Amino acid sequence: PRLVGGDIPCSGRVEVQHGDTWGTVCDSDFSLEAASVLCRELQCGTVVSLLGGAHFGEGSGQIWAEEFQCEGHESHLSLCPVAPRPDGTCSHSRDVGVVCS
Repeated sequence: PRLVGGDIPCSGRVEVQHGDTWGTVCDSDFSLEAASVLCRELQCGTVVSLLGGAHFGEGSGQIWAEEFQCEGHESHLSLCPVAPRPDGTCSHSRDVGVVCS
């Protein structure tokens, strides 16, 4: 994963790679536990905050169609169980962001 658009490396819009392309994550779909896994995986410590409403700017391109249903203690987002997001797609106006400690 990566965080993009922050003034420091450990804050920004969440983007996660699938194959050759990157996808953003809808703020209806991303829990504090998934954020905690992301912050750990990036060596940023722990989630302080989720930020909604394209706080760091909206992304472009794909938006993840599955939710990362993390328990919390996974070392990588890739080890979290996955599930479909609710009925429909989101706009990039809803891309989620994080501030890690």
